[PDB]
Amino acid sequence: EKLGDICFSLRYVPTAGKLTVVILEAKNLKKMDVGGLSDPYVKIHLMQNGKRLKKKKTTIKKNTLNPYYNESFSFEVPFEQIQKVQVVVTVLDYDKIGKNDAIGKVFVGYNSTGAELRHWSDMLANPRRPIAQWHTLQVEEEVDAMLAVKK
Ligand code: NA
Repeated sequence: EKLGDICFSLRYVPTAGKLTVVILEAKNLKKMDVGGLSDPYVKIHLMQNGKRLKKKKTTIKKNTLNPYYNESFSFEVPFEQIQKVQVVVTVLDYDKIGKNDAIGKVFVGYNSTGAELRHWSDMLANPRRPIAQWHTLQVEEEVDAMLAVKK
């Protein structure tokens, strides 16, 4: 089964050590609600080797598998640290308070691979320019495992 796709932009300003992630939209999200659709929001976790650092989240959209956000989030990551971090993006279905029901997950950073690594590398090769890219969502537990694999 397909979990969905997410589009976000990445921008790095090396002088200021400012990392900006804009959650743009998601599409083809898995239906999570019985009979219904999903109520998606997106968490953005800045991590280091799968260890928590800073956490942010989007607003919640109701009853949609194709949410449009255009919500920006910024993180302070000094130049010397930018190849040590992981930007972890999780789409969840809001259902009840305090309960996390993940639809799918992906991360970018130096220890990511494939199209995730490409997005990260394109960001670094284009300082100060926001680079937008689509990503296929994966199962949370599979992404969590990969966060622990260092290059
Ligand atoms: Na990957």
